[PDB]
Amino acid sequence: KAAVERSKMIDRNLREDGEKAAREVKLLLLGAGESGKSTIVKQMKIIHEAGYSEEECKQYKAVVYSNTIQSIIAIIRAMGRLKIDFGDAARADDARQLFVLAGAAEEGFMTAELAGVIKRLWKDSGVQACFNRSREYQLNDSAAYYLNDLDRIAQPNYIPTQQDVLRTRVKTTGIVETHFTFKDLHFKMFDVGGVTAIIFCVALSDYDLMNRMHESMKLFDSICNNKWFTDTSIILFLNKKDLFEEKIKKSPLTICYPEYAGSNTYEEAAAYIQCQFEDLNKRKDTKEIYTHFTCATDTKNVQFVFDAVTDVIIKNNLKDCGLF
Ligand SMILES: Nc1nc2c(ncn2[C@@H]2O[C@H](COP(=O)(O)OP(=O)(O)O)[C@@H](O)[C@H]2O)c(=O)[nH]1
Ligand SMILES: [Mg+2]
Repeated sequence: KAAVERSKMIDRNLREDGEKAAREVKLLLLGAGESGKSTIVKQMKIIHEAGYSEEECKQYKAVVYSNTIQSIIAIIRAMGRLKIDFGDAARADDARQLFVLAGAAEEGFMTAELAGVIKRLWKDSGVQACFNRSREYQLNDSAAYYLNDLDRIAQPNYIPTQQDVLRTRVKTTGIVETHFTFKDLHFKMFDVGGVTAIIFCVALSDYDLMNRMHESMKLFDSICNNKWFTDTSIILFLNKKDLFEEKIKKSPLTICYPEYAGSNTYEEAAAYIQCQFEDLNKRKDTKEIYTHFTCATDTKNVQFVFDAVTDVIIKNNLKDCGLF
């Protein structure tokens, strides 16, 4: 039906070489910090261009190291604040050596010695107990990913994989613009860090950490209901569904929504959140919100969701997309 929709247009006929003209789509990426905006951008390069070559991935190695060192130090420092002891008291020396090694370098690095110290600390029961209470302090979301894969990351000849790259946390400053072609549509994607359609990202896992989820709702409320976006397709990405899935097992939605009375399961809890956001639409009869549960780090899921998102654009906004 999208193909049929496109086929009705007659504007290329008005241009001398219309069949060679580029139909443009301006896409804005919005959402609170750390909600996954920049990961969506990487997935576009991976899916619609080449993405990350081994040479490109090599440039992210010290970032992978930096992220790994920050995660462990965060957990170790939290133990102090939360009064949690080491499972085996021999680790207290490793905790100190962690600070000695990190305190003597300027940027991320990895040595056999450092790798040894981190692996022993990570495997400790008191450290694991502190990890399981991460909702109480600031800890990188990719902490377990890198930490559990230390052995591979620690090898002298390590070359970061695409997943290693997608998992990195690199704060964005300034507005970042990316161009890619999908289904013959020329997308100009803006990651407003620091309009045909808008993709609003939400970190579902921020619910049990004003409350973060509520601040995200506040931002979506204003964005979604803004007059400038009256003719823009509003897409909602309820992201980090993989992390939310593991969290909802032991953490209750009531921490975020006290009035929530449904069962504390993935199905009911996720459904509740979607309804909370879509209900902010003050024009439920004139505007439709397009919601997708995503895992921005999963290339396959993002390719699927973006395919669906593109069909909505073709069916809803093609007439407002110019030829260049
Ligand atoms: N597990 C998991 N991590 C994610 C997901 N989306 C993003 N991340 C990670 O969360 C962090 C922040 O994402 P990022 O794209 O930097 O957020 P931004 O601040 O919105 O640009 C990065 O370490 C990502 O790798 C997701 O769906 N699942
Ligand atoms: Mg970013």
